[PDB]
Amino acid sequence: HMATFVELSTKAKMPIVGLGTWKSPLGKVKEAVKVAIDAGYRHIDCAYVYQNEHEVGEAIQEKIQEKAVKREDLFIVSKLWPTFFERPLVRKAFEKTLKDLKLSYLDVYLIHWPQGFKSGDDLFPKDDKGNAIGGKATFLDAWEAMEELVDEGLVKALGVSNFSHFQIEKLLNKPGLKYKPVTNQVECHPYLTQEKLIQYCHSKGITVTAYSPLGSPDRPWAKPEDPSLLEDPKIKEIAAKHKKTAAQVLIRFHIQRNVIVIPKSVTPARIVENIQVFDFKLSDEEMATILSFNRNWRACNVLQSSHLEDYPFNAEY
Ligand SMILES: NC(=O)c1ccc[n+]([C@@H]2O[C@H](COP(=O)([O-])OP(=O)(O)OC[C@H]3O[C@@H](n4cnc5c(N)ncnc54)[C@H](OP(=O)(O)O)[C@@H]3O)[C@@H](O)[C@H]2O)c1
Ligand SMILES: COc1ccc2c(C(=S)N(C)CC(=O)O)cccc2c1C(F)(F)F
Repeated sequence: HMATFVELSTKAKMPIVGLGTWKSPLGKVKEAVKVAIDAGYRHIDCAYVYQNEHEVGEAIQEKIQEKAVKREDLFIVSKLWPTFFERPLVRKAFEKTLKDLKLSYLDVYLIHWPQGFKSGDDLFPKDDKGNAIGGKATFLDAWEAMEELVDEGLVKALGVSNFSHFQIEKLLNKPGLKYKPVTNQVECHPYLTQEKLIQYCHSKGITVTAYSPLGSPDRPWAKPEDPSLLEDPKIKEIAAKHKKTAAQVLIRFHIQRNVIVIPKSVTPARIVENIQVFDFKLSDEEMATILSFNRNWRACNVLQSSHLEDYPFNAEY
């Protein structure tokens, strides 16, 4: 199935469902991407910190070599991790991502998190204790380096992730800004419906990409008492009606809000199921019901970074 597009401010077309790759093992992610491309996926969400981009790259190159897909029809997103915000490190980190992915360009390159981390060998540099150690460079510094990539044709568009509206304002207000973000990739699902942030982003011509749309049940820190979207009986009730799965309803929820969504799986049958979401529709009542489930609950609150200056989640939205 071909996912529907969401038009970006650049007029590029971003497929509304993509494949997530956080936690996808080296040993499984290459097959996951191959299965996804065969099943009609064109958008793949990647990151340097996921430490699996080289296997994603192998999958894409092989599919292009087998004439299963053309590069112009793929939509590949990656992200700049916050230990690489210093000018020279932006370029080096990008170059490693691009080399690993075996691509000539990225469709979108995101600021992964706004709050900067100390540069050095460690991906997760620690206080003592282990709250995050902050960095010298800020996301505004990083953005300027990222703009170079767009000028040089290495990236078609920039975006942000885990930004509050205040942080988007800071960016949009930056003197000498060359490129505006095309998306804000944030956690979004029926327990964190992001009404105000989505309103704000859309009002600025910025799309929203919903991460952890199934509640990230495989996040390492899940506790059995934590909210569970996939086992929510009211979600299951609405799925059963449609003869669909819970997952499919959780994905379709975003589509109907014109929000891009990136469910992760390495299980072939689930990869295929998760893009089977364009032949049913949730009713207005069903959408209103699911919207009403908001709990302000984050699977990814990253509280160890909450003392850093640009920690995003102290703002209302
Ligand atoms: N920008 C950011 O800061 C950030 C943060 C978090 C996530 N993300 C992105 O968003 C993607 C999605 O979020 P996520 O990985 O946190 O979690 P998710 O997509 O909400 O949930 C993934 C989990 O759901 C399972 N699953 C997938 N399809 C299913 C189905 N149809 N039925 C039952 N279980 C199913 C997967 O199992 P199997 O894989 O075993 O099948 C995996 O355990 C990430 O992979 C990443 O690309 C970005
Ligand atoms: C900005 O801080 C982050 C950001 C991401 C993480 C992750 C990752 S890689 N994810 C939540 C996935 C992602 O950011 O895409 C895992 C553990 C701690 C993190 C932390 C932190 F260590 F603080 F808790």
